[PDB]
Amino acid sequence: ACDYTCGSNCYSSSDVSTAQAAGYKLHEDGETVGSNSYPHKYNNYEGFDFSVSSPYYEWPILSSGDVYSGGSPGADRVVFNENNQLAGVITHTGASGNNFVECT
Ligand SMILES: Nc1nc2c(ncn2[C@@H]2O[C@H](CO)[C@@H](O)[C@H]2OP(=O)(O)O)c(=O)[nH]1
Ligand SMILES: [Ca+2]
Repeated sequence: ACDYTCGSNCYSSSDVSTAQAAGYKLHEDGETVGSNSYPHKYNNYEGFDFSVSSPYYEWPILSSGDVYSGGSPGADRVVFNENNQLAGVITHTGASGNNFVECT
């Protein structure tokens, strides 16, 4: 079973932890990857009720199991905060335009 289901993509907690670790490291070093410059601030326009405090940052999580290194980020993202706490896993899949919905 999936710990997180983003549309058709299935993620385990280990997938999320691995992605989050990579994104947080880049954040701490002040570096980015990809044309969209990940990780970058997640403004939470959607208004999700995260259990952890902001600021929030988003980083792609890939269905391939590999850590994002550039190129197309796909539709899924892990959101973490300044303390490297997981806020949630969200996706553009099933959402209009560039909006996000939470993975289940
Ligand atoms: N929907 C949404 N997009 C955000 C938010 N913060 C940053 N963005 C980024 O701004 C772009 C245009 O709104 C979105 O595609 C998204 O980039 P990502 O695709 O990199 O997540 C947010 O809180 N909500
Ligand atoms: Ca996996």
